[PDB]
Amino acid sequence: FSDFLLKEPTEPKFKGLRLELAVDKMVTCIAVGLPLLLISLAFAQEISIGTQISCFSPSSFSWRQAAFVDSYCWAAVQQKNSLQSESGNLPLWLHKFFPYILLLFAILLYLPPLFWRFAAAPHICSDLKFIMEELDKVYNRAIKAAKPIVEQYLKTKKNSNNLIIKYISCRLLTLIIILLACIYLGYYFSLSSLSDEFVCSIKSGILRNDSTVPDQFQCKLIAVGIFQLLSVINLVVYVLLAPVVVYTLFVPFRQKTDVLKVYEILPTFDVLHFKSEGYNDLSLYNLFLEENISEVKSYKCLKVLENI
Amino acid sequence: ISLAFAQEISIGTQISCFSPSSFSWRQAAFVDSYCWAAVQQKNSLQSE
Amino acid sequence: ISLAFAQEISIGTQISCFSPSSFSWRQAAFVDSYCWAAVQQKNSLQSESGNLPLWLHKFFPYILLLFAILLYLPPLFWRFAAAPHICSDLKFIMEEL
Amino acid sequence: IVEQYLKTKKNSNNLIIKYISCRLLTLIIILLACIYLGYYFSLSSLSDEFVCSIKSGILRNDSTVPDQFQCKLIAVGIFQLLSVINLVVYVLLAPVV
Repeated sequence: FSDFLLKEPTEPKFKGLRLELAVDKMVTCIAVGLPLLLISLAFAQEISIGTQISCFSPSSFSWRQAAFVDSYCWAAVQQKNSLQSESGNLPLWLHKFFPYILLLFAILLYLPPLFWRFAAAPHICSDLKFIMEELDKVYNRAIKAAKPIVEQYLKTKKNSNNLIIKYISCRLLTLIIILLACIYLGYYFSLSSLSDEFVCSIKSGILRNDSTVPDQFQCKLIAVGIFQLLSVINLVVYVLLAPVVVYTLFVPFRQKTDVLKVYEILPTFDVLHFKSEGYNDLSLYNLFLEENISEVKSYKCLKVLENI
Repeated sequence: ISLAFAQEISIGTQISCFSPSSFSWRQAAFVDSYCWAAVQQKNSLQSE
Repeated sequence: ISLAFAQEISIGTQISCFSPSSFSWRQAAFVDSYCWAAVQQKNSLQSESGNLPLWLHKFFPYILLLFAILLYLPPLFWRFAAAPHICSDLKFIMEEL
Repeated sequence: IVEQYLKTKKNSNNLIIKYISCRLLTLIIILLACIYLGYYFSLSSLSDEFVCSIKSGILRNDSTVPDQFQCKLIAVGIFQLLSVINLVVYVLLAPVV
């Protein structure tokens, strides 16, 4: 009990706070930023050196007939009419549309943070600002006496489940999308065959019953050997990222019930009630506050007291 | 639309016709341009 | 990497093979594309003692960019994990002095 | 009050281990990049030339394709120079770390 500095009231408070946790923004950062990076690198090298397909046409063909054979056999991996590799026809379908599927997973790994921004941002923002102003004002009356409203609010949030289920649902959606991307990339690398080569035929329309076109063409898909490398490194990153996402589901486990242990030195609080050990909104606030304690200077001023 | 335009301007044209080998390059380009511009009018397309 | 990509897209391709004179233009382009795409699989390359150098020569800029990315994550972790604590403690000790 | 705060920080280890772990991660990534670039320059052979073959699918049992092709990788001689200067810079940077 001595003299300590009082806190002036200021209106521009906290310069905007952390509406997301630390490791969750990092996880969505890496999990959306990796496949877009791989897609951009693949498109740069593909538009630099090479086409997507190349077929071996006879020497008596002109240039435009060889270009027709390339365009026809590129456009005819969809329909299963005559490709002579129907056991691996679905790999031939996947080899054309791999970057579209990778970009689709990159888009679907972005919607749960957008829903968290449009649905859970201003409620947690206003509640954090209110509890911070309440702590800042309840510290100022402590030194004037030396010259419980939060204890009921933390009971109010004890019996409510309206934000923790939203947080858990967003994390579970992110986890199952991660697992589906993992099994898809594992399958696409696990084909791994000589499935880039196939046999195409152009005798379909009035070119049937001809004697100039040679009835068989050997075609090869060029960009498969880069796609398999991209799938390997993306699979390795997502497998190393999955234990973090299963670790951030145990909300009452990775919390410490001493974020307001320092405030019982002030004789008015007697704040000891944090025996939650459960899945209430109090256990979510107990972790959303512990990262955000760097904007109450009363906490820093009280940190010097109990250790001497 | 942006993804389709990127892949279309990357790899491929819109149409390709199979002209005989005795044609030159510009005659094959004429056949491509003509049969691309003639899907509007229904004169002789055999798939009416 | 940027200088190498500028000079590579300026003057040259990545591979060039010597096809016979009776081939047309598109058959020579097929031979180039095929032998560029077939340095991965070890079927018939006749230099299997140095096959891993042939694999590395294609993917050198990817590996160099991967090391450039992995040399960036520890400052990002220091920014997301050790910045505001040291910031507030420095401001407090400065105001105290 | 500062004479007790500097005793408070005297018995805590929560930021120095984070700083040391970030520097050690940076050092081992630097050393792995150094040994990789050293190996890639140390191959240095005539490994840019190789012999390719296209007789794989229905082109097997043919009489027009000439069964052997001499191919050469073009951009190797620039990559070796880039690896040399990157290795020299990282070796001079390791004593600072």
